[PDB]
Amino acid sequence: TSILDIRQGPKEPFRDYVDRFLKTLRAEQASQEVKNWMTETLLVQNANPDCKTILKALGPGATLEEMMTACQGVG
Amino acid sequence: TSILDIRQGPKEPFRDYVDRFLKTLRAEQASQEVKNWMTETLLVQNANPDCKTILKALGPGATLEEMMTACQGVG
Repeated sequence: TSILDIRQGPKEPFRDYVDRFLKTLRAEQASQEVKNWMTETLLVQNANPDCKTILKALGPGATLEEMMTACQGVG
Repeated sequence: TSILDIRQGPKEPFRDYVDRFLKTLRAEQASQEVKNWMTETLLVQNANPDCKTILKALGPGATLEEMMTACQGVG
């Protein structure tokens, strides 16, 4: 019930993690601008090590769709 | 009025930035566990370039007091 608790499994597809992250985010008490910032930063911090390293290599400013494209088939 | 808007000035002492960050955080609508996570991650992201680089070199898990010690006299 906290967005801080949604972490990607070591063999979970990135998009099934994003599904659980966005459903939990909808329930989180925070401003819409803080939710949009979590979607960029917390989604990367809570990714599994293989996706995390790919996402750090895109850097900030990657959109959510760009992040998902970069992680297809990883794990 | 958003915590995302509190950024360190290029010549502002780190502790005067932390003062403005903690006063704004008190007013932010979010859970206490999300406030404690902002104090570790968002405080580093919104630091000025010279403090930011010192704080990244401490890594995660540095406490707020450790972060402040590492930034004394910078700028």
